[PDB]
Amino acid sequence: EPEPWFFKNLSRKDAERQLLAPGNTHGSFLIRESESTAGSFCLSVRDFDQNQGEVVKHYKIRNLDNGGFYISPRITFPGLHELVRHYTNASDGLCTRLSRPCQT
Ligand SMILES: CC(=O)N[C@@H](Cc1ccc(P(=O)(O)O)c(P(=O)(O)O)c1)C(=O)N[C@H]1CCCCc2cc(OCC3CCCCC3)c(C(N)=O)cc21
Repeated sequence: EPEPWFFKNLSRKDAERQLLAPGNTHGSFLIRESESTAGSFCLSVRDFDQNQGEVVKHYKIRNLDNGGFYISPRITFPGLHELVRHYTNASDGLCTRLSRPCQT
C-alpha cells in the first residue's frame, strides 16, 4: 500500500477525530486534500501539548510550480512521498516528527 497516509477525501474534522482515535500517537499523521480551499494538500498530525495533551495540527502543503510540493519554501520535494520521508526522518521545523501513518 504505497500511501497509507493519504486519507485524501477526509474532512478537517474527520481527520482530527481519526488521528485522536485508538491505534495512533505522537507523529501519527495523514495527508488529506485541502478543505477550506482546493487544489492543495494538507498534512494533519497528532501532537503532545502540555495543556490539553493530545491535539491535531494541520500543515498546508503548497503546490510547487512544476508540480512538486513543500510545507516550507526551503525544501521543495518532487512528490508527497519524499515530503513524508523528509519529515519522518526529522521535524525540520514541524511541531513534531512524522512517526507513523494514521491507522483505523
Ligand atoms: C486553521 C489551521 O488549521 N491553520 C493551519 C494551516 C492550515 C491547515 C489546514 C487548513 P484547511 O481548512 O484547508 O484544511 C488551513 P485553511 O483553512 O486556512 O485553508 C490552514 C496552521 O496554521 N497550522 C499551524 C500548525 C502548527 C503551528 C504553526 C504552523 C506553522 C506552519 O508553517 C511554518 C513552517 C515551519 C518549518 C517547517 C515548515 C512550516 C504551518 C504551515 N501550514 O506551513 C502551519 C502551522
